[PDB]
Amino acid sequence: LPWTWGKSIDDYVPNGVVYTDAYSPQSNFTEGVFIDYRWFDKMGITPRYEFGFGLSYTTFTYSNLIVDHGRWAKDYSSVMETAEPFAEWDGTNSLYDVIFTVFATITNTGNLTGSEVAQLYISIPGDNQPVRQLRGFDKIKDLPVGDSAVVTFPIRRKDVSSWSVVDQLWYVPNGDFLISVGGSSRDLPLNTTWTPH
Amino acid sequence: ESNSTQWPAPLANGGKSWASAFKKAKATVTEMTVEELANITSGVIGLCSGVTGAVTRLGIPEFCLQDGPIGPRGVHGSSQFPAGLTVAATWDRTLMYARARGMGQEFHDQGVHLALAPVTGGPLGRTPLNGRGWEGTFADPYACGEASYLSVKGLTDAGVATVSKHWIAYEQETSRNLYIDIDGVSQADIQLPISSNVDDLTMHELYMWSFAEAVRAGTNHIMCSYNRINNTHSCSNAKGLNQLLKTELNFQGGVVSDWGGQWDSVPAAENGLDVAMPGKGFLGALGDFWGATLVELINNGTVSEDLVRDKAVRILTGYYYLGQDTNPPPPFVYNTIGAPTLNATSGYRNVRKPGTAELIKEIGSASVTLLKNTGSLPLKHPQRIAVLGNDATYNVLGPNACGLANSACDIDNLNGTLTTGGGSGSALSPYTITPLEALQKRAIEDNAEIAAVVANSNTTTGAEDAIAALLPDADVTFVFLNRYSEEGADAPDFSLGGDGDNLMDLAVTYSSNVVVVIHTTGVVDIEKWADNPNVTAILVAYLPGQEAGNSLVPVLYGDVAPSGKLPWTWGKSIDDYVPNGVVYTDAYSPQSNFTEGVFIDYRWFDKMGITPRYEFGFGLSYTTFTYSNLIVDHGRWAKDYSSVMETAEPFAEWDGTNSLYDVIFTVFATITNTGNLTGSEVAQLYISIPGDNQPVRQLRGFDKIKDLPVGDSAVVTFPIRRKDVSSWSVVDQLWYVPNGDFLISVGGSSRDLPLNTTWTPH
Amino acid sequence: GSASVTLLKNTGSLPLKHPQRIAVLGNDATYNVLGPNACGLANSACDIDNLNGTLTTGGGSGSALSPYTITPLEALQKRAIEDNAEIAAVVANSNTTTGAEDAIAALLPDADVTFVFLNRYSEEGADAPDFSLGGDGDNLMDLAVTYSSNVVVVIHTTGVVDIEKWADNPNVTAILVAYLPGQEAGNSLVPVLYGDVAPSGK
Ligand SMILES: *[C@@H]1O[C@H](CO)[C@@H](O[C@@H]2O[C@H](CO)[C@@H](O[C@@H]3O[C@H](CO[C@H]4O[C@H](CO)[C@@H](O)[C@H](O[C@H]5O[C@H](CO)[C@@H](O)[C@H](O)[C@@H]5O)[C@@H]4O)[C@@H](O)[C@H](O[C@@H]4O[C@H](CO)[C@@H](O)[C@H](O)[C@@H]4O[C@H]4O[C@H](CO)[C@@H](O)[C@H](O)[C@@H]4O)[C@@H]3O)[C@H](O)[C@H]2NC(C)=O)[C@H](O)[C@H]1NC(C)=O
Ligand SMILES: *[C@@H]1O[C@H](CO)[C@@H](O[C@@H]2O[C@H](CO)[C@@H](O[C@H]3O[C@H](CO)[C@@H](O)[C@H](O[C@H]4O[C@H](CO)[C@@H](O)[C@H](O)[C@@H]4O[C@H]4O[C@H](CO)[C@@H](O)[C@H](O)[C@@H]4O[C@H]4O[C@H](CO)[C@@H](O)[C@H](O)[C@@H]4O)[C@@H]3O)[C@H](O)[C@H]2NC(C)=O)[C@H](O)[C@H]1NC(C)=O
Ligand SMILES: *[C@@H]1O[C@H](CO)[C@@H](O[C@@H]2O[C@H](CO)[C@@H](O[C@@H]3O[C@H](CO)[C@@H](O)[C@H](O)[C@@H]3O)[C@H](O)[C@H]2NC(C)=O)[C@H](O)[C@H]1NC(C)=O
Ligand SMILES: *[C@@H]1O[C@H](CO)[C@@H](O[C@@H]2O[C@H](CO)[C@@H](O)[C@H](O)[C@H]2NC(C)=O)[C@H](O)[C@H]1NC(C)=O
Ligand SMILES: *[C@@H]1O[C@H](CO)[C@@H](O)[C@H](O)[C@H]1NC(C)=O
Ligand SMILES: *[C@@H]1O[C@H](CO)[C@@H](O)[C@H](O)[C@H]1NC(C)=O
Ligand SMILES: *[C@@H]1O[C@H](CO)[C@@H](O)[C@H](O)[C@H]1NC(C)=O
Ligand SMILES: *[C@@H]1O[C@H](CO)[C@@H](O)[C@H](O)[C@H]1NC(C)=O
Ligand SMILES: *[C@@H]1O[C@H](CO)[C@@H](O)[C@H](O)[C@H]1NC(C)=O
Repeated sequence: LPWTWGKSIDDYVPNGVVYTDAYSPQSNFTEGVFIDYRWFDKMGITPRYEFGFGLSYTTFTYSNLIVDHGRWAKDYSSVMETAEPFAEWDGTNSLYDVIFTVFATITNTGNLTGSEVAQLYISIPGDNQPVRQLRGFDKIKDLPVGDSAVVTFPIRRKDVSSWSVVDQLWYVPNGDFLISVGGSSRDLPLNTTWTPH
Repeated sequence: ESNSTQWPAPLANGGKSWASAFKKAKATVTEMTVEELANITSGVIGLCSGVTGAVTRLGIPEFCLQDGPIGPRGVHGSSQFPAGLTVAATWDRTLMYARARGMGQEFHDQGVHLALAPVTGGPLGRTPLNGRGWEGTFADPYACGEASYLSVKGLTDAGVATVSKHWIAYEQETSRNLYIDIDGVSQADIQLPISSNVDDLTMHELYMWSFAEAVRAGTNHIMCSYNRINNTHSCSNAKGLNQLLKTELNFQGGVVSDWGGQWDSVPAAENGLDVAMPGKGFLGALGDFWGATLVELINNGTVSEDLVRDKAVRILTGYYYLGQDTNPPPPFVYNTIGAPTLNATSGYRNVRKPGTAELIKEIGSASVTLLKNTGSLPLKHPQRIAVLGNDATYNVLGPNACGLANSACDIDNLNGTLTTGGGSGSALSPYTITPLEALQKRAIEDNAEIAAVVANSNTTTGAEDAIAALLPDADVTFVFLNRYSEEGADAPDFSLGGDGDNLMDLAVTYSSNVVVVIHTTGVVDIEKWADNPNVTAILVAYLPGQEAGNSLVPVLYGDVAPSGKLPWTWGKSIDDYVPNGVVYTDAYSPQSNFTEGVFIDYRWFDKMGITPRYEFGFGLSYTTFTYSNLIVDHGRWAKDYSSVMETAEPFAEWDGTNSLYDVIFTVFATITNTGNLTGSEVAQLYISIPGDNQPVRQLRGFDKIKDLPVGDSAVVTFPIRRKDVSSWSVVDQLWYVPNGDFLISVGGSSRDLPLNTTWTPH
Repeated sequence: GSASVTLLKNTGSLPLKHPQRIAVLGNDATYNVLGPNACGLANSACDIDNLNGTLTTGGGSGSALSPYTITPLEALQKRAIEDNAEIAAVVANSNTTTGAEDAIAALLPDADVTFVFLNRYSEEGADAPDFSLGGDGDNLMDLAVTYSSNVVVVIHTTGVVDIEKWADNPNVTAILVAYLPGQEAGNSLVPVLYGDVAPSGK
């Protein structure tokens, strides 16, 4: 699923569609960033089918979560560049530089061949922050029974940053970032903590 | 102090894309003891062609270095891909890449860390008799360059490090004289390797060109060749490895020796070599100049320890850049060395994926090149079909009977369809789809009869009579010819293999609708029959791999129009090519003077005013194309962003920001399908660079339009880089855009160029 | 062909499932090297030692010309390709061809199944001298049982042949006689071997 499948419309962001005859109709986005699955996770509401859920005819076991801070790369391959300001900028630098890469292993532990969409989520620390934000996916094609495959998630500086309203720039916040990996937004067998400074 | 070399070994720094991998490599190498440094830089015994020693204390595994440039060799459960020669003839960049990507998938899945592939301009094509010219692509620096870029890129994209080969001016097999020292008798006591004697302009403009592109694509490694250059071994040639390769091309990777390519311990260590292969493999018989000897050399002070650290850094950069530490390949399972050199069992693995057979077929259909057609092709629905030649059917001993290198069958054996050549760049085959099978299938769809004479027509009782009785009533007769050649020898002449001469003689005697198909490693002699009124069509299908019949037959019957074109020149005689193409001598120090300069293949033919039978870039379709509206857009330029790695090639126009590979203008032309059938067309662009002793024209563009319908038009486009319009100044030692009038030409071949215009720089 | 091919021995190797490495022995598995009709208007003018391919009919006035032959090798390969398998045939004379014996010895040990195709041509105007197999049939069987323990034998023949040396060898897991199947030799046989249709002839 590319969105959350709730049991009721009443479980989603309130005032999702406003109905008025008023001359100047208003939709206040007071939920903030909390739409779709991050509304359900923050409010402790259980969906019927969660964001990133879908079954196969086999099952996959996740193992061996690795955070490799030496697997970094300059962003050179974008067709055009933004000018988004960020605190860590030193003139030779970018928000879209990959600053580390994370890996994990999946094993086909059921009884048929299958493909698996592995997903990565991150809890970025701060005030009123989502429980989990998706920051990676990798679809393994046609994994035979018993075989394993490594799954790969490049993490950009932007992927681990927050917007500072006061300073008007992106920044990587201080605190503990949880990195979760698994088969859906609520099926996350692997987790680990990254602490920057 | 002890500065023995004129050109010092520059330290690796990671360059552009490998920065983080370099940092890891350097970090690991800093921890290594002298013993460990010598372990990773020298080969050990194993199942693969070559194996680096482990560094077991730091968790660095052995690396499997495995042949070859059509995919993993000596391995079951894989596909037999078409040879480089065959993708070249497609002139299709998409196929060039996809071929290499699929080879890469099968390499990785077999457990290979380093593929001994591709062939990226050594041999390039100085002699059309080169036994392993087939392993390369075009006999042209520009097109070989583009093909090499894409072949490397496809391999590295699959996670397998490339060892692009063979650096450099490795232009004949004869007297290559790999180093052997066994039972007292050293090769050093018999004959040194052939010395390619190459002037500085030729080295830059012809031979280095393709290797520059391989370096830019991110080839992780380079193999130094068997020949000598100016009487110095390529593998310990400091001008070659340290300055040309490592300084000027700014090559950040490892130089690996060819097997027996290293002839000494200390000069190799000082002059650019990074890995000794095979080391302890092959009984130590191919020399073993490092290992414990390199520990001894470092400890007693004759070889710099920091020098050897840089070698180990270069080896590991690829390991870390391609993610082989965190996504390691699975174990390699097959004994590809062979008993009695290595006694060891083989396991089994199947790595053939859906889509790979179909890709190989399509490379075949896109490359098969129509050379002659008087109107016999395409076939309609012929009812009585005759076939001639053992090439139409299976090897009578089985497709893999000739062994791990496709070279151990007896001299007269009927080897069947020549789907690949002989030597280290061959591979096994899960089956062969023979031309006869594919022809018969189609015959049965038309309710027709088909019969093949596939024996040896000279030595098999009744074979001549059988041919005499068969051919007269056939509506068409197909003769399948081949010409096997191999690594370690050059072809003596252009003569067809086996009974090919006699098959043709008989075919034209008894039939008036003879269609010739040639599976071959190179140009052959069909002068006796190509102008025979009974030969109604001729094609060359090169080395099509396992899907030989099913790639061919759809073209013969007109399901797809042929669109392949020759990647080298087809001369009427061997005497028409560059002279002294292969030197035969018993002299202790054999010499090959490259006095022809840049003038090889079509550039020789053009310069000397010799007309080939079929020119470079020639191939017929079942329709015709008309060229129009030549445009040169000096407004359409672009900075070069998209290379994986960067060279340090000096050039006069350098301003601190720009590059040799920026596109400075783009050229366009329009083709119109001007016949009665849909057809694809390879458009080609040639430039006459002004100057003294300059080629008449040099290929600088190609663009293949696919399936252009009758009466429709397409725009064909040709980006031109600064390098594409430059020359090497020997005096100033840099590239520059010369002054004068440049002729830019566009058309369907090197000698069919309806569009021309002039560009004058300032 | 599919209604006539007669299963004489089965130790449990047949029907085949999806074998991944397949070896094939015998010139009978492929074409007449001079063409299906090379032996003339009565299928009897080929040289005594000529490799006549699949014996699809007998010699003499009872013969007939053939528009093609669907060889056993062609049909087996088609099915091997459907199973993503590999397949190799040694189809030369195993006694007189250089390296043929060594190719067989190197191929067979790793094969999941080894098919041996044998024949025995006979003709109008002479009786067979004995039950012995034609061409190199005896030698093919000696080599096959030496190097493989899953040998499936298929016999194309005009009559009874002598298989006493190998009929009770447990390396021979199945024996079938296919008589003279005419033009559709291979495509009648393979569906029986792979169990799309149970053998039914007697
Ligand atoms: C195998 O052997 C061949 C044959 O020996 C090797 O070729 C030689 O490579 C050398 C470099 O490695 C080349 O050296 C340069 O020579 C320049 C002068 O060249 C002329 O002089 C000689 C006179 O005897 C002559 O051979 C040349 O003739 C050839 O070229 C012309 C022009 O195309 C042709 O018409 C002829 O038919 C011949 O083909 C020339 O006429 C020389 O100026 C150059 O300059 C130096 O460069 C070095 C390195 O950077 C530097 O240390 C020096 O300071 C100097 O550069 C300075 O001057 C320039 C401006 O003038 C400036 O830009 C710099 O910054 C700096 O201030 C260099 O010495 C040699 O010509 C070449 N020979 C031939 C015949 O090709 C080949 O490399 C060998 N291969 C291997 C793998 O070992
Ligand atoms: C089916 O597939 C089979 C393989 O699976 C094919 O069989 C192979 O076929 C090739 C040729 O098609 C055949 O090639 C070699 O045959 C003999 C084998 O021992 C060699 O003589 C040949 O090599 C010489 O000749 C070449 C051309 O003349 C030459 O390029 C090569 O370098 C070599 O010449 C040197 O040797 C001579 C000394 O006797 C000198 O006169 C000559 O000048 C050269 O000298 C150099 O090297 C010498 C070292 O020996 C040295 O003394 C001297 O100083 C100098 O440095 C040729 O390659 C294979 O052998 C054959 N394989 C087998 C197993 O038989 C088969 O053809 C195919 N079928 C069909 C129908 O095509
Ligand atoms: C120098 O290189 C040699 C050859 O690579 C090293 O020896 C080899 O060390 C490897 C470990 O890296 C051994 O392989 C291992 O075998 C075990 C089972 O015993 C298996 O569980 C592992 O997965 C791995 O495959 C190998 O046996 C051994 N080979 C030989 C011939 O001794 C040597 O250690 C290296 N020296 C240094 C100082 O690093
Ligand atoms: C292939 O067929 C030919 C005939 O077309 C066979 O040759 C004949 O064999 C008989 C014995 O059965 C001889 O008495 C004849 O004289 C042979 N005829 C000729 C013209 O030589 C041949 O034996 C067959 N090949 C094989 C391998 O069995
Ligand atoms: C939206 O926000 C403003 C204050 O920013 C508030 O006064 C207003 O009543 C809100 N409108 C609705 C429809 O909730
Ligand atoms: C150093 O050791 C090597 C090989 O053991 C030897 O060839 C060389 O001569 C030695 N150097 C000295 C100074 O002994
Ligand atoms: C062409 O074929 C006919 C028989 O079809 C033959 O008589 C004639 O001599 C042949 N011509 C040449 C030049 O081969
Ligand atoms: C190669 O060139 C030199 C001159 O540079 C010449 O003297 C030598 O004899 C040439 N070699 C041959 C084999 O002609
Ligand atoms: C059966 O085959 C095996 C090899 O697979 C061989 O060792 C054995 O001798 C053979 N036995 C007979 C009785 O032929």
